[PDB]
Amino acid sequence: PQVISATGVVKGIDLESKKITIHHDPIAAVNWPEMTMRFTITPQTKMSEIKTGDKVAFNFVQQGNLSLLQDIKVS
Ligand SMILES: [Ag+]
Repeated sequence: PQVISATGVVKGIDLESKKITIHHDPIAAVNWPEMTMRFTITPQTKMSEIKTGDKVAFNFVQQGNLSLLQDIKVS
């Protein structure tokens, strides 16, 4: 779209199911308060090495009921 930047903390990562759970700060761009959400990852998501408990900066777009990561790095 409509790429949306957020920050948060990694709560869980699963490269098998292709999900990363992030506790993120509010996102006024889409009227989300503080929440823990599953973000979808693809072979195309630009990744740095991130671990559970890491503080992260990330970009994502929305399409379907999926929130799809375009990249993610450690903050
Ligand atoms: Ag959310």
